[PDB]
Amino acid sequence: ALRIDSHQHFWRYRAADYPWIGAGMGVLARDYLPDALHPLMHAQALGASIAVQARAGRDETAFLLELACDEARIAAVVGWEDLRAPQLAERVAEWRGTKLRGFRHQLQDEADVRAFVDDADFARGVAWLQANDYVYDVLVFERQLPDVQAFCARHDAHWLVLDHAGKPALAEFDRDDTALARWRAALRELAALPHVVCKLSGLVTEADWRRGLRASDLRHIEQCLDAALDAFGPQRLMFGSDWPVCLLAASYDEVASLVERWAESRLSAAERSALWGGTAARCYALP
Ligand SMILES: [Zn+2]
Ligand SMILES: [Zn+2]
Ligand SMILES: [Zn+2]
Ligand SMILES: [Zn+2]
Ligand SMILES: [Zn+2]
Ligand SMILES: [Zn+2]
Ligand SMILES: [Zn+2]
Repeated sequence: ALRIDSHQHFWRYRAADYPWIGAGMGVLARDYLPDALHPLMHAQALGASIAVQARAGRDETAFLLELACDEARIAAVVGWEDLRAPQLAERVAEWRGTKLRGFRHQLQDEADVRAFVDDADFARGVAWLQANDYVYDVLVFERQLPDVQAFCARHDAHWLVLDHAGKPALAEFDRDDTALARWRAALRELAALPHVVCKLSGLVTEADWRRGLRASDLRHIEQCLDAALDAFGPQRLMFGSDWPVCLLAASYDEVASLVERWAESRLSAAERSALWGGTAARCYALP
């Protein structure tokens, strides 16, 4: 019954080091450390979380590992390294045995994602990660999903986790169903690969949070949850809060509640257990 928040961040805030924290995101412009996450998780009966890199650099990985060293309720860390470096194996050696369970690059920020993932040096590193049972978290915008389809097919030796369900363009759902249909087609192409699993996190901030979440936004999010459910199946879905980023749109309790309401209506008891931590535990190999 292990319950896990599979996607959250920590930071000591410095503006220049967090360029993605921009205008209208003032709520994020402060420190978010384990002490602040504690009571949020207790309130939702989540026993542990997985801390994920919030900026590029070895020092982010070192930072998260130090936090994880001292807090039992951080079960794992998804870090950052230069996966193209031939010295990757030797740079990672000091982390073997620790809570480090995977890596993520911010692929969404690359100008040509297809070219990036096909780089020989990059492919070598990802190959090395998989041979050593490291997970890789895939982070892209929905339109970039075709750009990584073949990358995912090739690297089928260990688990790949799709962050935020592929970031459906929820702010565009209002016009018509084109955005849902486009994203859903690409999602299904990735979901057909059995080594790919899906994080149900980060949806409230893909909606137009600036104007404030609306009833329609909740309905649209439910369309995406259903779609992810249909494509991946209940055993490849994991809850994640995306705290503190989620706070742009909703409180930690509202994020959890939204998922729990959907889950209780769609899923069996056993399937809920997988969503709420069983899937995270097995993909990230959590004790
Ligand atoms: Zn506590
Ligand atoms: Zn293996
Ligand atoms: Zn193969
Ligand atoms: Zn609508
Ligand atoms: Zn196909
Ligand atoms: Zn529905
Ligand atoms: Zn995030």
